Amino acid sequence: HHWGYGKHNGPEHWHKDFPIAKGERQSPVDIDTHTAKYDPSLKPLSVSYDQATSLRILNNGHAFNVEFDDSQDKAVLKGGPLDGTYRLIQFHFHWGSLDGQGSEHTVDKKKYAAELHLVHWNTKYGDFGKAVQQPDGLAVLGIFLKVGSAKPGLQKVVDVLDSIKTKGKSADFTNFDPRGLLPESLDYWTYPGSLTTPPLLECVTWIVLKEPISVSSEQVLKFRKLNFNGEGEPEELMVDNWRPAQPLKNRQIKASFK
Ligand SMILES: [Zn+2]
Repeated sequence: HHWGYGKHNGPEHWHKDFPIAKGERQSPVDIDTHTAKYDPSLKPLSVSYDQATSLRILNNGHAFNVEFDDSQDKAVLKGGPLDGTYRLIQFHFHWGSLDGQGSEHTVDKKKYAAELHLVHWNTKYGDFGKAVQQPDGLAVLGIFLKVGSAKPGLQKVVDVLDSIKTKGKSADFTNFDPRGLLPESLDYWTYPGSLTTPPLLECVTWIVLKEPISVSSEQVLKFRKLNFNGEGEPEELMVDNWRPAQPLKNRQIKASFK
């Protein structure tokens, strides 16, 4: 049946429906900090999120997405390794059943409890659907979560999750400010990669921040109460919705910092 994260439809099966799964620039990857190359020509990231307009939160059956109005340049990413302007369309998380796993990227094989993806699309292609067909169509900002102190800016998200427990449920979610999810430093690693869920298209410039944010055990536990299934179907807890690291092959990871 349809792809997911279970024993019979999980990531090791995806290649049968999506051959790209075995492509040359698949994500995630392990970040080896000692062979990443410092690139002095990388510019600082420019995050302009002050005009962001969140609309809705949705359980799509494999994560929950917070969606933004992307019909104007209100929340944009630029700079770093990017050419041009990338509009924020949604963010989502990947997380584990235990605090020792959950991130998709790893750093010297270390796994984090969760990983936040802020997904942006290159405005020169007009809409998200065109952008995913281009090698420079998407920019995804990846932020690691470790378990520690609570993150106050995350609690608005945590409190609404009971309203979208099952697949297909959505809820109005206005006036959410993503600036509250960013770490203090914007130092990053970057490499060319793919979406980490089907259709696994190789259209992403990955920008992975060095500094994790901390969240409390109580906040991550509420992620684990969501459901893969629809209402009225047997209950399958939404945990371990992460793809394992893929071969780096002919790629260089660059770092903005030494
Ligand atoms: Zn993701």
